[PDB]
Amino acid sequence: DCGPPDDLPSGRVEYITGPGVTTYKAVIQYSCEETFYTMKVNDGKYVCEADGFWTSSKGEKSLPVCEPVCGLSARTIYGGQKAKPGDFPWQVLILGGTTAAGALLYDNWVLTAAHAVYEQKHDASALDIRMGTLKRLSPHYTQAWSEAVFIHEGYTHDAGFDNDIALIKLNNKVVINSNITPICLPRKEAESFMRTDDIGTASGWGLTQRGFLARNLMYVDIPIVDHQKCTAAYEKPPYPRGSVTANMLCAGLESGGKDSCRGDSGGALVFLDSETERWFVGGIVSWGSMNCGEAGQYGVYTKVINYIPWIENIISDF
Ligand SMILES: Nc1nc2cc(CCNC(=O)[C@@H]3CCN3C(=O)[C@H]3C[C@@H](c4ccccc4)CCN3)ccc2[nH]1
Repeated sequence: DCGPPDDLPSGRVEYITGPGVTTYKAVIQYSCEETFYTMKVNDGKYVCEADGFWTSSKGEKSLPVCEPVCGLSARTIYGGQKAKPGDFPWQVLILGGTTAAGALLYDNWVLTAAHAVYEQKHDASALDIRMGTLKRLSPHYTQAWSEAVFIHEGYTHDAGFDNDIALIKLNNKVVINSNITPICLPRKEAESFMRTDDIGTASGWGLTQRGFLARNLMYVDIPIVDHQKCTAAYEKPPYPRGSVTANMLCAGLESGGKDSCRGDSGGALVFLDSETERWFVGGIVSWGSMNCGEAGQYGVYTKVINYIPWIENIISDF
C-alpha cells in the first residue's frame, strides 16, 4: 500500500511489523551508524498512513537525516610542531594550482578560502582533494573530487581578501571514522570563545621557519588579536587602505614566532567550545605579510561566524 521505504544515506531501513509488509498501519524503523552519525528530524519510527505514504510520529513524510558527528579531536605553519593522528581529522589537502587546504564539513563538503580555488574553478578543472593523511605527499590517502565550487559573491579576486571564503561540494560522501571527521560550525554564542586573547589553533602543511613546505601536518596555538592592532598592523604600504575589514580576525604574537604562512591557505583556525567539548571553525587562513612569524605581522583570517547564513544557504540548497 505504501510500498518499499526509501533508503537512508548513512543509515538503513528495517521492517518492524514483518519482512515486506507495507500496508496500512505497518511499522518500519530508520537508524544511523550511531557511533559516528546522529539521527536528526525525528526518531526514525514511521507508520504507513491512510494517505498512502510513510509518516513519522510528527507527521513528516520525508526521510530523516544522518548527520556526521563533528569536532572530535585526539588533542581533547611557523613555529609549530607535528600533529598526531586524529588531532585534526577535518584537515583536507587541496591540490590544483598550488598546495592549499580546507576543512571537512558533514561528509560531502569542504570549507576553504576563495583565493585558493578561484583560478581552478573558473578554469573548469576539478580539484584534487585528499584527506585522512598526515603526510602531504603520501600515496595512501582518501580520494575525493569536486562536484561544484561555490565562491562567495562579494569576493573580488586579485583585489583584496574581503569575503575570502568558498565551499566545495564533493562528488562522493567520505567515510566518517576516528581518522576522518568534520569540524563543527560555530553556534551563535561561539563568539564567547573567540574574544581577544582567546586561543585558536591553525594547522597546515604551509611554510615553516625553514622556508619550505612541511612534509607532515603541523599546528600552532595562537591568540586572537585586538582588532585595532589588526587594522593598524596592515594600514601602511604596500597594502591597500582598508585591507582589514570587519569580516576578518587577526591571530598571532606581538613578539612573533607563531603564525600561519603560505601553503596554509584555506585551513581552519579552530577553537574549543569548552561546554560542548567540541572543536569548531572560527577562522579560515586567508592572508598576511610576506614575512610569516615576524613580530606584529599577524596572520589574517576570514571570520566564519559572519558567514553562517551564506554557508547554510549553499549547503541546504545544493
Ligand atoms: N603573518 C602572516 N602572513 C601570511 C601569509 C599567508 C599566505 C596565503 N595568502 C596569499 O598568498 C594571498 C594571495 C596573495 N596573498 C597575500 O597574502 C599577499 C598579497 C598583498 C595584499 C594585497 C591586498 C590586501 C592585503 C594584502 C601583500 C602581501 N600579502 C598566510 C598566512 C600568513 N600569516
